[PDB]
Amino acid sequence: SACFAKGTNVLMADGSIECIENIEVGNKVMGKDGRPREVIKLPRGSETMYSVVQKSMPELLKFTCNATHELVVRTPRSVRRLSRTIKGVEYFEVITFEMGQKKAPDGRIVELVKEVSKSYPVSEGPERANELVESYRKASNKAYFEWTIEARDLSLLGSHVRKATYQTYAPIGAAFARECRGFYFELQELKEDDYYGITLSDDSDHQFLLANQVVVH
Repeated sequence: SACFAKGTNVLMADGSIECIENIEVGNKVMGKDGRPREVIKLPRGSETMYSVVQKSMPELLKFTCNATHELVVRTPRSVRRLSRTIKGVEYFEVITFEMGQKKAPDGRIVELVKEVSKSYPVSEGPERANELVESYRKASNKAYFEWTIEARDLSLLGSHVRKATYQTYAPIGAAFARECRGFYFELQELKEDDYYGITLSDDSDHQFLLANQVVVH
């Protein structure tokens, strides 16, 4: 399930690093919460690869994964207000980000975050548009979507959602717990190379840390 280029350094549960190709079944990687995760399988093969590079003093965070590797991403639950006039009628347009789906060029249905819009005439007063904003802000307990997307499918996102989408890394903070910090990034499609993967047990979530503290699965 998590698949990387040779040499990708992974953070092990004991705090040391290991190159991906040297991880064995039974080894324990560092989970995103600082607790161990057990490796149960070593999937390997060849696949088109993608380079992930942070887009900004500290060194930029990077990794290289295969095309079908799923990025662990977040996107804010953005709500925006716009004033537009169509055919002589002024509107309060409310644009929100929502989980939906899109068919990729190959026909696969991909679940992703997309923009949705509703318009309310200004003549009717601001209340109904304000109520939609309030209902949207309260429909979820978190202020972002926490989701995943194959590297090759990131290009399916619309411009606003794409720009707003980030990955995370998990440094150790004060009080000895892991914190979670976001970073914006860029992807570049490479050519095929060998990949080295690990599959984690179903005893806990499948999210772990690279040596650069980036959260992956």
